[PDB]
Amino acid sequence: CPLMVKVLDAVRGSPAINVAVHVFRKAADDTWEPFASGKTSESGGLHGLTTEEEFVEGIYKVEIDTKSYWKALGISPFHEHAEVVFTANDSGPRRYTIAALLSPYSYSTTAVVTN
Amino acid sequence: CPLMVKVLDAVRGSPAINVAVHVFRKAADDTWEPFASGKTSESGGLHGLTTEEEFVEGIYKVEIDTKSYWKALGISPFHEHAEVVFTANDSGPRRYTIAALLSPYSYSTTAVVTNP
Amino acid sequence: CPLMVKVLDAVRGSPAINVAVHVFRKAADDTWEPFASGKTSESGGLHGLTTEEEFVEGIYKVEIDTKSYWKALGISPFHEHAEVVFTANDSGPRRYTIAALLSPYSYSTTAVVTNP
Amino acid sequence: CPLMVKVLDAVRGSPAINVAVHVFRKAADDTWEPFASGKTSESGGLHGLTTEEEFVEGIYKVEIDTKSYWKALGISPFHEHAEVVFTANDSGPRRYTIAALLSPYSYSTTAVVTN
Repeated sequence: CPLMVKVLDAVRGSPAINVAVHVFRKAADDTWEPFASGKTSESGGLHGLTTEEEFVEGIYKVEIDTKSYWKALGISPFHEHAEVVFTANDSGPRRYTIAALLSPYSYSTTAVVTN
Repeated sequence: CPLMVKVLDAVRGSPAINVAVHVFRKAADDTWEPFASGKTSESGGLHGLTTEEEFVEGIYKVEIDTKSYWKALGISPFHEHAEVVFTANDSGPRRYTIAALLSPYSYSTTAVVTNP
Repeated sequence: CPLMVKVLDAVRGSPAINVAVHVFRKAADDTWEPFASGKTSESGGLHGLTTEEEFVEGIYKVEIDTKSYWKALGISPFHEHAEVVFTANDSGPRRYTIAALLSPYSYSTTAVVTNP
Repeated sequence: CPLMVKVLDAVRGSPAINVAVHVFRKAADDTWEPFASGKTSESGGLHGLTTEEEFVEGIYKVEIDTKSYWKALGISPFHEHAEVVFTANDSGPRRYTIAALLSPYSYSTTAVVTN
């Protein structure tokens, strides 16, 4: 698992469950091509997005559909989605976790890149 | 001043100065049209992006050039940029401040929205 | 103004108004002596805590009353308060702004430090 | 494991390893009594702090010794330590994770409370 995503809810202090996540890779013409997607699990995680084979160096965008998450809970959100855009570089450690902490009018995101 | 951006640096404990910021508005054809841009001042603030007249209803993307910022300071960053995407003004004009706190492998952003 | 505090609310997208803040200074006997306190204004800011004269070298604890804030707004919070502990002025006077962003089960804080 | 602590480094995008963590419980006289402590592991985690038996309702303070962490890495920090102070309440879910994300002049902390 070269790429994993973890999403938490700062209002309830819980995983953010069943949140849609779409990953895209930047194509030669600068457009964003779909690459992987899924919904977070009961633990706020999303595994099995890719394989080492498909996960080549490039620029990637992770879009987390936070607006749908909050609206379904009856809480008015500010963002359309949260976005994380980064270059994957084979020079550093192998595994990337993209963690996001959601509030209705804020979010934070960190990357943990380990071997 | 209906859209402002404030950017802080969590490594140095300072405003993030001379950070490029681009704002785009989603067009009828789902492409991202340029809308406004500028650079943060010595206080980490960016005013003057737009006017109540120009800042119509719409989906806007504020993209903060975090990677150039960290590279200028000599520090290896993870993200290409930090993006904040939101629907604006759909119940009338509001004033938006978008604040972001930057670290090399993390950032946060928040919005403060007031009704004029 | 050598110590200021700014507090934002990440649920409402607004400044956090009327938030109580207490500052303590560590005493020679390792107890926390009261130093200054006040409440955030309509802009989420708190000025006037102290003066360059009174703000001597020392270890300070800034405690922001997040629990009362969330309880007033009708929202169940996790923390008792948010605490920021730091050595101040040990190479001469500096100006400190302590910014905090509040959610019911999370908060962040950052310092901006400038040399006068 | 009723209480776990997870610490990440926002400068390197990695777990914050070998960081000292001390937990205290507020005593009847308002003083802080030691309760548990340890150092984070290679994964930035710290398990086995307490048992359900000792972890009763009360007010707890988690102090994470961030100044020692940064100074050893040659990076000048602002805080003495990061502190998380909260009441444990048996009314909600059982397990508490206290997560902290460290930068030299900032930190964020969240709690994930699950069953």
